[PDB]
Amino acid sequence: QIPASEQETLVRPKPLLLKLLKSVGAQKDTYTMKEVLFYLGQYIMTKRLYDEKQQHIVYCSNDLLGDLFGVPSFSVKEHRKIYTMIYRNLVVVNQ
Ligand SMILES: CN1C(=O)C(Cc2ccc(Cl)cc2)=C(c2c[nH]c3cc(Cl)ccc23)[C@@]1(O)Cc1ccc(Cl)cc1
Repeated sequence: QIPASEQETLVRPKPLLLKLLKSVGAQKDTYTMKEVLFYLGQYIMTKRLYDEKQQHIVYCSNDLLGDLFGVPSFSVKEHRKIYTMIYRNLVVVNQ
């Protein structure tokens, strides 16, 4: 899974990921990973990216999320893969 310490990592989304988060009502510039995942959840649900037949799949090929993450789809069960994709779109804030 993902260690608790790592969920609490402080991060500053780069401009395009920040715009995506703000488009679903995020207000800040600095987040924990846990908060980033919250707003991605909202984004995904709002843009209706979940596959109808296989609900664990986010089909993001035709969406900005697919451009940022660099994949046509991902499974919500693949946490480490997701954290890897997110990290490419942010800067980690020391301590
Ligand atoms: C379908 N969902 C989940 O499986 C988890 C848990 C999850 C997902 C990805 C990773 Cl890397 C880790 C954990 C969710 C949520 C994640 N955080 C939340 C907070 C609230 Cl308050 C509600 C749902 C969720 C969510 O509800 C929504 C979701 C959030 C982020 C991503 Cl990338 C995909 C889906």
